[PDB]
Amino acid sequence: DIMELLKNVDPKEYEKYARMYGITDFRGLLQAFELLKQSQ
Repeated sequence: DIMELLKNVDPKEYEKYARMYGITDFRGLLQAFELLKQSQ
């Protein structure tokens, strides 16, 4: 669960997550952060 992991990651650290987990869809990560905001 990416979002669950992103709970421990800042919305400005989407690049860090991408580099660590090898994510090419950085926009999906940004959207995931927005989804977390909705769940918040």
